[PDB]
Amino acid sequence: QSATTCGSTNYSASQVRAAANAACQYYQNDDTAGSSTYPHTYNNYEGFDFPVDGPYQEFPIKSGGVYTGGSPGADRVVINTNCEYAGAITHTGASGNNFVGCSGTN
Repeated sequence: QSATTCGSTNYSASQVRAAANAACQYYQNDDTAGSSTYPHTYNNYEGFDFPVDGPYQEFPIKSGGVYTGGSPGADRVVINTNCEYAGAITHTGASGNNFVGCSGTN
């Protein structure tokens, strides 16, 4: 949600909304405006927790900027296929694998 916290790496309602309004208007508008596989559709394999319905779209965040490192990165924000922010995920204490949820997610 607005003012989302990914373990230690906090994100303002401004950060959440910046990266979200970005893929919202860059995922399926009439372009990609991303690296390659970010923005992109949410995989399927090892489907993590997110309310609403889906499909979803990922966007790996950063501590002040959208369109940054996607694997490595850890910290990511993920929206629904319109504009509804589903929630954020992060490799904060994953050992480069085990993803945990952000802002009340697990």
